[PDB]
Amino acid sequence: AIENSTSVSDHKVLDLIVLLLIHSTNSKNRKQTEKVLRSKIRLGCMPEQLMQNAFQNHSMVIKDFFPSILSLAQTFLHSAHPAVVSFGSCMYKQAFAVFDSYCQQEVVCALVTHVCSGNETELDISLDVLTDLVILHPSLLLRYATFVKTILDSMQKLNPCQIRKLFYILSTLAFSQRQEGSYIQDDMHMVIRKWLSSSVPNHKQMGIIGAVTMMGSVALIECDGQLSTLLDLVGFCCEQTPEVLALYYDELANLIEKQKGNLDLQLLDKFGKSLVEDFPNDFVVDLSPTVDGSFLFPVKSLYNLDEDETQGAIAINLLPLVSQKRVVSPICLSPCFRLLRLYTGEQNNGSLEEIDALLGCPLYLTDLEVEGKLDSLSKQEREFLCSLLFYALNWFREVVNAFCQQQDAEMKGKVLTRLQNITELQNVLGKCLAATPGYVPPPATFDSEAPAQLQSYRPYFRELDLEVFSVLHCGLLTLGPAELCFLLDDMCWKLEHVLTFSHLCQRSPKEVAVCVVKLLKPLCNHMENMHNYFQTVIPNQGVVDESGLNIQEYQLMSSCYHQLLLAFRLLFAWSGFSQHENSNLLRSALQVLADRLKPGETEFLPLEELISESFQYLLNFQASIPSFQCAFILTQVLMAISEKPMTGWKREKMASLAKQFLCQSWMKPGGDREKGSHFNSALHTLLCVYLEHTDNILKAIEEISSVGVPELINSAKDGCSSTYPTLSRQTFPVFFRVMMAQLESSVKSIPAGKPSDSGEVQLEKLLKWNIAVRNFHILINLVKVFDSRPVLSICLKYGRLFVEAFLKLAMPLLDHSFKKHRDDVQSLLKTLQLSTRQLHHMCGHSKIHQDLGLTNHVPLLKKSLEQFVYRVKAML
Amino acid sequence: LDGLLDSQDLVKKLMQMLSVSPVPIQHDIITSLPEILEDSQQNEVARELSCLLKQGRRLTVPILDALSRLDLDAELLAKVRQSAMTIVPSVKLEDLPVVIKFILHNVKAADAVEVISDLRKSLDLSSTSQNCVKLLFDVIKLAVRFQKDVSEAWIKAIENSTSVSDHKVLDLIVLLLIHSTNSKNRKQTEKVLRSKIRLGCMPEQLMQNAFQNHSMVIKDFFPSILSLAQTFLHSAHPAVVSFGSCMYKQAFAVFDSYCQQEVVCALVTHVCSGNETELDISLDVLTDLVILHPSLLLRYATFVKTILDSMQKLNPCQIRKLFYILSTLAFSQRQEGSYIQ
Repeated sequence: AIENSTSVSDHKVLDLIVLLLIHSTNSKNRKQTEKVLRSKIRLGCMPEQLMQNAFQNHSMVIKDFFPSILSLAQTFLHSAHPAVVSFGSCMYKQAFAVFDSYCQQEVVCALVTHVCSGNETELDISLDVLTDLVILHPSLLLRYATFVKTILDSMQKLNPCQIRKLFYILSTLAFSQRQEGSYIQDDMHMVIRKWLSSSVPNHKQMGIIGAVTMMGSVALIECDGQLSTLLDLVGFCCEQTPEVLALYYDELANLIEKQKGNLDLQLLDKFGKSLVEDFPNDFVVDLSPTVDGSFLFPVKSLYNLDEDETQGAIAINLLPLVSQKRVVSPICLSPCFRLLRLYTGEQNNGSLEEIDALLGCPLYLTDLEVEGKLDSLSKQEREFLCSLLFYALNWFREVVNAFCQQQDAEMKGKVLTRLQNITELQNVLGKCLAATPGYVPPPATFDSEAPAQLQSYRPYFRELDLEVFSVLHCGLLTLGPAELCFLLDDMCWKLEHVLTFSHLCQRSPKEVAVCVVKLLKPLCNHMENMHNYFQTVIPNQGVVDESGLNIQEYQLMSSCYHQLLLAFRLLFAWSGFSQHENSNLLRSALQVLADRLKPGETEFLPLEELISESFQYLLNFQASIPSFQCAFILTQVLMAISEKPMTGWKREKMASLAKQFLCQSWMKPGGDREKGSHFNSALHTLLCVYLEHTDNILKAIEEISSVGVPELINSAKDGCSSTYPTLSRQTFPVFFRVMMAQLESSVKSIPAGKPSDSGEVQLEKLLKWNIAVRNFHILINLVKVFDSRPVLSICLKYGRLFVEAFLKLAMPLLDHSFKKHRDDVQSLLKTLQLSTRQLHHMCGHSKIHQDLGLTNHVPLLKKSLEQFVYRVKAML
Repeated sequence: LDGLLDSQDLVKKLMQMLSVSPVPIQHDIITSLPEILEDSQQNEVARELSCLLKQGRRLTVPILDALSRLDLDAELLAKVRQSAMTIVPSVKLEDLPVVIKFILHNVKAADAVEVISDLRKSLDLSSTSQNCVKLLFDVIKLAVRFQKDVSEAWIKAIENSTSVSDHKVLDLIVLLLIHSTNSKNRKQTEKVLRSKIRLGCMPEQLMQNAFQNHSMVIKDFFPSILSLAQTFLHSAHPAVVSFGSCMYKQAFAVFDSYCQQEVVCALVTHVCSGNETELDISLDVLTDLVILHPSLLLRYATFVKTILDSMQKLNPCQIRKLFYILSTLAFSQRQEGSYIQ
């Protein structure tokens, strides 16, 4: 009787207390207790604010509920369905807060054992101990002296990006305890000195991550002396040749990026001035860069000095270090440029004329020709010559694009010109990489991050996620189709991991949302309105019909709109905004309502901004002519904006979903564009059209069936979602057959006993469902004579489900046998009985290629239905 | 990365030369003194001290020294641990957890069912058990509970024991520890515990020692395993029911007031719903009233009074024991008791 409450569930803390009580005491009740509690967490009504009311108002009453229900539930509530995991995390985060010392030690050890074994949980754990370190800092180091230290002895288990959070933990405890803390972690990362030396193929990586992390905790003496000695080994591994110098560079860059307002100039200047100033004198001290010198393997001795020309000197200009090259780009290049651009932004502070301090790289960009980086014409392998030189080129230019993004209206254009030249360089580079047999994997898929290949050419893609780069370049035209393509692809491939890559995941997903959906809503909506204009023109449809002059511009202007709508989904379609802290949901929604639809509804109350913005979005949808690979997202976005289908306008949404399934951008102008993208797109849009269609799925599914009748004759009309000559592989069928078995299982309260004709109108509904089952099963054999590869295997599960639903509903055949009106109960129960039998005899001869064994195994299952029909015929 | 190549060898030679004055001073320094060469990191002192290890003071050195070890000196780490397994009866409670931690980290992720087996077999030389020894080995096994792979290893290697099981107080505690901590590893924990109760070798005298002389270590495992097993050990096979009765007939005796109130309520709910259990419960509260009489009426003022309101359920001969309970608490308290009943 705690489940059937919906008015007190948000105010009955005294329901949570009792639920923990019953779980703590009653042993056999506990598995049902967890179930009712979980199902009350989902479907709202049980927020983490109720749990704070329990912990922080009734602590002494709930203190008895602990290592039984409380810790065990909280561990057991880290499974899935992330409405409940922000509850399970609040249980650990408040049990540490209000309880006593044994309970604090036990929650700490619960988190630690939880991170020392676990696959998806370790994220929630590491963010949890992170919240514990940032929130209750002196109260955690007591419960840490061997407990949080432990997981370092299992860092090899899993920490791709969790290692930076883990050493954030250990460092924050080290710096918040002058009496004991700092020596502990300095000993940890010092034992990592032998690790830094050679203790594995790894453990030097982890060495410098830990070293810079403990080294930035000193940035906000005896600690200075302990620091410098364990820094000299970092310098030595840096002085050792490889990329382990570049990782030291990258780590110092990440430290400046993460803590910006703190970390005064003198401390970091003492840290790096010998690492910054190693760039503009790695090779560029010359005078006339038009000469080649040797520029070893000189393919670009004949064409040096690529196009920037916005400088007053040319010494080597990024060429000569790139000559011999074989660099991991700490050599006056990308990982070193990331520290140059950040020490230039912290030292010579203000960062405004400090971008103007480095008005080129070191006040130089490049010159006025095409090429200008030399690593071929002696490297006889066609791949490792330019496909490792142009990777460094693109990483260079997009470090320059991710670096200089301030409001310098002379540098803003050049940065847009830099993104443009990066697009053309990326095109030539991708052409060279494709023409390369294999690829230069090393500085594409192994360097530039560990120190569209997309994985390791990491800084070559607006850091592959850099949220401030899209702020400028997408807020710029608030200028280029293929530039909008690349910047939007970065936006989407970052919003995937972040909001549902070690420099985006250095911000919490709410902060990535606040900087993406909030502070970049209008810059994206304006380009979406411009694309809506270019679709009511012939820029998206001209190269199919009329404007056959830029064929390869329509594709890019389509992919831009597609990535824009996937951005519109992934910003809204995820938990990254739509949880109980929903003020940001309003700040994100009001900008969509007032985007072009009457900006006077700013202070409009909740559930009206959603209903307003949905009208403008659905008004846009009628021109979504991108060949509807994005219309499968133009429904997935709008469905994700509104809460559930309960809106009256959602009926027009579903009625427009049928218009889309009839259209798919008006019969999907490609003849092969339906193959593999649409093989999931149509199969998910059909689930929307059949999840709601004028509230009558039975008339709807029958309309699709009698539409599939026309799918045989001449193979295409009345719905292009399944109008391919091979029936679009009958994926509309596989969805329609999952729909009928759902409709039959749905009609269970329709047969309400056998009281009256109200209980007898359900017989007509089960009869119409059997009529639709017969119509589908009749075309099942007719289309199976065309083809039955997976269609047969789908029809087997369909027959197994529909007959099981008929057995579930046979209670209204035998109980409603006198309500079947025995003077007319022959044809009444005869319809379903003869239909199921004729279909089951039609259900045999396909799935039988098992050495003549399954020719009647389907009839062997059908004998159960025939026996039930015999019992019902004797019953009626 | 300075290669002081002969500055570990002459150092160790002169350190094994003079006397016992700077023994620990020259000893502890050799971790960062042999740290010059990456090849001499895990291989130079891999045998230069693996045989010189005769006392306890050299233990921290090889732990940090075997830095790479090619996953083979870790076998030699368990081997030098087997060498120190004899020093475990020779160190004499000086570096007990300081030694056992070296062995317990040595088999980290691989098969360790023989590692824990050799550990408990060496524990026959140290822990019936010594006075500090319970918390001593607990300061290693509790702190090794985290890895979640030597938990199940010690479970699957606690069954194959038949020589130490009667003196396995320090292997009684581990079953309660694994059950209280490891959630999915709890149903197998009850199974191995039950099957060790049956077939002898686990008497109520073991639980009595593990509750009386060694209690602050097990008092942490009360709110789960101990009460949640004793309620679940009242099912059948009455070799184990005289064990589950000792579990919460001794929990009332040594634990703190919350545990006493919770055992009394466990018995009271147990007799307020139960078919054959109610006999064991009623004799159990009977034992509590005859044994700890003034310590039960405090935990009784509404708790033992309750079952009068369900006497209609079942008490053919239990009603006489029930009113024996209530009458004994009545007559054992002149201040409040007699008025109550």
